[PDB]
Amino acid sequence: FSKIKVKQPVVELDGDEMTRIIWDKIKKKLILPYLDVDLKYYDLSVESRDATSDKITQDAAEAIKKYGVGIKCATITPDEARVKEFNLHKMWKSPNGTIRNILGGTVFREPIVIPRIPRLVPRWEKPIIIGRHAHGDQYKATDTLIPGPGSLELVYKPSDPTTAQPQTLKVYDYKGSGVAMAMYNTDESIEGFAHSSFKLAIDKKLNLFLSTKNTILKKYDGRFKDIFQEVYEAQYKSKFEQLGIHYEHRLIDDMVAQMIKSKGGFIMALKNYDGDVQSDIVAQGFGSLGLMTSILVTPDGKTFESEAAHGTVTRHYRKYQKGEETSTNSIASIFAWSRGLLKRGELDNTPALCKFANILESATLNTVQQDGIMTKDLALACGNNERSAYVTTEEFLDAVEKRLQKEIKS
Amino acid sequence: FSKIKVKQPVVELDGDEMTRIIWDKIKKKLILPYLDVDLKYYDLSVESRDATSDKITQDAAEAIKKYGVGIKCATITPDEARVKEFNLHKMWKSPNGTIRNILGGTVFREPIVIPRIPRLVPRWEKPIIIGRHAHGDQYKATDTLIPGPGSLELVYKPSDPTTAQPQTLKVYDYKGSGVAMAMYNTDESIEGFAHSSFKLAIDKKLNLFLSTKNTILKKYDGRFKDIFQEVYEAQYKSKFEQLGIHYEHRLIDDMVAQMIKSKGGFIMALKNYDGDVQSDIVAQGFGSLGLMTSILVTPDGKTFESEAAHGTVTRHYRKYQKGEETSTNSIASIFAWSRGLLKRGELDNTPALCKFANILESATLNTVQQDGIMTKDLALACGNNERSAYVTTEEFLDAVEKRLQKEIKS
Ligand SMILES: NC(=O)C1=CN([C@@H]2O[C@H](COP(=O)(O)OP(=O)(O)OC[C@H]3O[C@@H](n4cnc5c(N)ncnc54)[C@H](OP(=O)(O)O)[C@@H]3O)[C@@H](O)[C@H]2O)C=CC1
Ligand SMILES: NC(=O)C1=CN([C@@H]2O[C@H](COP(=O)(O)OP(=O)(O)OC[C@H]3O[C@@H](n4cnc5c(N)ncnc54)[C@H](OP(=O)(O)O)[C@@H]3O)[C@@H](O)[C@H]2O)C=CC1
Ligand SMILES: O=C(O)CCC(=O)C(=O)O
Ligand SMILES: O=C(O)CCC(=O)C(=O)O
Ligand SMILES: [Ca+2]
Ligand SMILES: [Ca+2]
Repeated sequence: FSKIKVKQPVVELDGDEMTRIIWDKIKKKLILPYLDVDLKYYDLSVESRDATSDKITQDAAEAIKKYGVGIKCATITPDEARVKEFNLHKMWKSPNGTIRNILGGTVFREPIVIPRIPRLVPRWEKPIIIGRHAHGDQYKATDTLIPGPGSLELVYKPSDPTTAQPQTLKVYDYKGSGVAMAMYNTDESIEGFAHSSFKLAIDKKLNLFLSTKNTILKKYDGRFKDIFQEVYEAQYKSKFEQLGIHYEHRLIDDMVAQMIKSKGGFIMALKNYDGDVQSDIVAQGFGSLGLMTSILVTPDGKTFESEAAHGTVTRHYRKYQKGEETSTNSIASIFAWSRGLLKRGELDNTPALCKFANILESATLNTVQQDGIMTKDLALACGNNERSAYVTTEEFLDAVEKRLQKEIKS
Repeated sequence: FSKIKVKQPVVELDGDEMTRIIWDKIKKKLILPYLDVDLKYYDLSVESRDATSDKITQDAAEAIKKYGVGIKCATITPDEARVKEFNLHKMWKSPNGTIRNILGGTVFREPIVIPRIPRLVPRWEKPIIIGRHAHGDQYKATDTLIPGPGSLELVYKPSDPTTAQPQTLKVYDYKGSGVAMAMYNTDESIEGFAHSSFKLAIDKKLNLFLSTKNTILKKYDGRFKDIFQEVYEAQYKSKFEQLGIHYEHRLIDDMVAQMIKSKGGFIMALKNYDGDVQSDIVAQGFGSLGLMTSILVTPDGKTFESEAAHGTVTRHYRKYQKGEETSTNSIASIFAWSRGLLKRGELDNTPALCKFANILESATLNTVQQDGIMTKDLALACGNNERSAYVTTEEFLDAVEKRLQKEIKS
């Protein structure tokens, strides 16, 4: 009978397939009925991006930068096949790469633990956080094929040939056809990455591990290991020793293994690509991709981009296309909204907003924890192949709706 | 009371730290006593590589190329810390990066399965086989630091400006200091990697998944996806449909997640860097890094390099250095030997050797399976912290020696 007035505007980026269905239903029954928010809509569906020539993604990202908070829905990243499917103009770049490259920062990811649910990696009991660097490397590289024999070279030409000097490093000499590419990153980005990773370790009282491959990419990865170590000793080694938490660099090999056999409970900082890949493993490993939150934070600490860790769940969308029933977990999507709404509230000092968010969350999880109403993904975790063990994609969302309404009378 | 003559010679590459110590005992107590082998030795310790200016590495690589079979102990790949520890000249490149780059091929790694021993990803019940592309990408890249503002271009100059034309892509425009890198790979190499993969899928009658990140590196990762598919239909899809196995390319993100929640029982052809990182996850997932074999197979199928998949085990070596007890798993190391002897045998039609290999493996595994003698990692796998559950590095090794004697009388 009353609505919470949200101060500043929230930027919303709509997506594709299964996740677009879930999204809408979420803001219809779970968000709009309770909030007086000014949503600045941006449709990032393939058809929208195509028609707009990906320009909209530029606009969306710059909207987020402006207003501070963004809630993004899963989106189809066009690969040859996709182009055929939607008869696209170009084979557009992942909008996630464009946004992330525009905003910068780290993408913090961690599973949503529902006690009632088992775990694929049983020994894991305490949440594992992934601090994926969002800025460069291969999500902003320059790949290209190489026709026939010739020389490959990476060339650098300074602006002021007085403080530095040119470089022409011979990369290879093809004797046949193949591929090549080059990527990059900056000291500025890595430093923010480090600052954001040390802060979260301190804020959550968890040990921090930076994983790299510095024994191979001696200079490249070495810059990561070194800046981290520099910043640490510079202004965290104090609060860390005082908190009982340690920072340590390890080789990615050792770390992913150390993790697979641990009880979870620590922060893993990784380069973009590793943050990307491993986050999925952690996700799937704690239960299902349906139970992992994701949020990009800028070094500022005043800009956010909330999203689910998974994709558009195409495989499930395909079933939905042919009148077949679906059991897609919407929990990450709900949290994508709640966590977005949370940062919105802290930024504007609107505790009414933050409270609602925790209620949204508390009700979403309890519908599983308490009432035992879960989708197929979580059902297979408990060990029940039986169809009568789970509910549909819409049935679940309705149960969350119902329990939310109850938990709002208190 | 008799020795097995080994027709052709075996190239042996000694290495560092705890693995060097294990290595020695293996050959003194398990290989030399039963074989008449012309072992073409090559000490690849850090010191032996430093004084030799890493040339020995080159020599060893080329020796394996010549005599067909090489067996390697784990080596230290120097980084800044190492240069200061052993007071080295240069920060030498990984001798594994150097060997693989010279032999080419695919590195097939899978877990060594010990029934009594549990698994960290219980749902896994059938061996997962990694097919790591051994040739290029970041394991033969070129990186450097960017001092200050300037351009960064990927310059390509073909030899015959008729069949192909130069390229000069603009990678980035630094507005500050950062890092830059560039890597490559050849279509020829990829064809080999693809062929090898498939053949293995058939021989072992298992599904073949190729993972990639083409949505991001459309040209680079795309090539892998394409050449793979081209080869499939070009000469395998026949035998596949016939056997009931299905090849298939998926996004890395997906494959790692599928894998984690699967029951296992498939082959994951991965790109070099991925093959590296995933194989550790997989090995640790099945029990411990110590229970996993790794062997390089050149495109020919007539050149091999057996090795353990793990490193030199510094943390343990450190304990040893100060007169403390050790519990390092030697199974990987021993199989590096056996798998190499076996490979030598299938090439010199020496069924006598192939018999020793299998009995060696047999006894190595039954020491754990039957007699219940194992190292601390396998004890904890079983869930027993109690000191009395495992035995020292040397202790375990002696047990394999003793049981080896027995099982040989038959
Ligand atoms: N950040 C973003 O916007 C991203 C977008 N994408 C895009 O999404 C599309 C599909 O990508 P894909 O490789 O399938 O990755 P997905 O995240 O869509 O993975 C789907 C697979 O994992 C399972 N899964 C994933 N999410 C859920 C969920 N919420 N509930 C239940 N199960 C789930 C599905 O279940 P099951 O095993 O039963 O089939 C299926 O196997 C592509 O266009 C891709 O580019 C991909 C990644 C990130
Ligand atoms: N192919 C090669 O020659 C390789 C060489 N290296 C080199 O090895 C050195 C050490 O690298 P590092 O990061 O420690 O990687 P390691 O392979 O040495 O990993 C050691 C870690 O994993 C565990 N572990 C690994 N192997 C075993 C084993 N056989 N038995 C029991 N436990 C094991 C150890 O257990 P615990 O948790 O108790 O410490 C330790 O945590 C470095 O110089 C690295 O460059 C690295 C990779 C490959
Ligand atoms: O941009 C994309 O295609 C999705 C990348 C991805 O897997 C993720 O952000 O989780
Ligand atoms: O070369 C190195 O440092 C080790 C690389 C590695 O992890 C492997 O060969 O499995
Ligand atoms: Ca991902
Ligand atoms: Ca490895």
